[PDB]
Amino acid sequence: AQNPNCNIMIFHPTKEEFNDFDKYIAYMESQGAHRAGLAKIIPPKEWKARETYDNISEILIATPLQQVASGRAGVFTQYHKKKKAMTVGEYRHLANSKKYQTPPHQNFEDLERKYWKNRIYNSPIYGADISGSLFDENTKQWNLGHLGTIQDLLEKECGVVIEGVNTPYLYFGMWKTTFAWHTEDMDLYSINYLHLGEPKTWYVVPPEHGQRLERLARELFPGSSRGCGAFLRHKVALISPTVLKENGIPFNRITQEAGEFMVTFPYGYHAGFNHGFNCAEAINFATPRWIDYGKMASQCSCGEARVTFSMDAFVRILQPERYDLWKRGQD
Ligand SMILES: O=C(O)CNC(=O)C(=O)O
Ligand SMILES: [Mg+2]
Ligand code: NI
Ligand SMILES: [Zn+2]
Repeated sequence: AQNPNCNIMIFHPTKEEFNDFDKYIAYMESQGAHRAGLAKIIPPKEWKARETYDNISEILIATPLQQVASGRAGVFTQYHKKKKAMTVGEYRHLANSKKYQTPPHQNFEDLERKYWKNRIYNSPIYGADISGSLFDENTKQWNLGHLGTIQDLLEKECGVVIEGVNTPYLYFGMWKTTFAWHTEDMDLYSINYLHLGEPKTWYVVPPEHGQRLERLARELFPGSSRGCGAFLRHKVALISPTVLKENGIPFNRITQEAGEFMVTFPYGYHAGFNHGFNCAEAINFATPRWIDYGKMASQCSCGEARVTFSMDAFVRILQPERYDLWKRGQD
């Protein structure tokens, strides 16, 4: 069995290997990459996402989100308070202000220490979940707006044609902006490209051990667990590496820098934080290997998780017994 310790693997495809996206994912899996839940892909030196970022300041962040924490430093939830619209140029100036900027630090490890010590005492503002793309239309390789759709994959594998669309999302971050512990909708893959700015640190639990994280989360957030049988779908809970180690939960960590891709694999729980002002693009995708994970994915029916239009058909075809209850949650 390849990669039996479930380590995060890093890949350096050549420009020739960068042509065929599906083939390269399958290659990484042949080497055991999926066992970690997360892989890094460094693009060939010849490749670029677009010519420059000199012209992005006029993108609008219609609903910036202030991420307010509750709990203790290593075990907390966050809620999102909506703020007034601002441009990316306005948000970048805010990120660089004395109130929000990255503190002085020695290296990524010192910064990670400071994040876990101090995160709860601040409320950073995240420009998350903005429909759109920064890839040039002429970029032919690993262009996240030109990928094969999940609807087309389901049709190819299973024969059934369904409604729905699959488009990318932009994320503008600042110091301490946080993504809570989660898997993707319907336990899909994700791919994330860091277009510019400061790094993003990731934590990940191997898919074979995801239920150990779920059992810990039920213990640590006991009210939330009584409220919903899949409350990590709410994407509000944080647990630090120190607390995971104290509880014996297998995990790994890695830092993504500008110009690098990360892929998350079906049922790979992940969480993390941004080091300073940055911009990332991400989208969900599927392969043949996903279908069995989609059939078994948990679902929130309490009403909190509220998701996209396109998830209806996935539930309806892959999970017909759950469909009725899940849709009551959505309405
Ligand atoms: O970058 C973020 O805030 C969160 N990203 C992801 O969870 C992802 O790409 O799957
Ligand atoms: Mg602009
Ligand atoms: Ni994710
Ligand atoms: Zn729920």
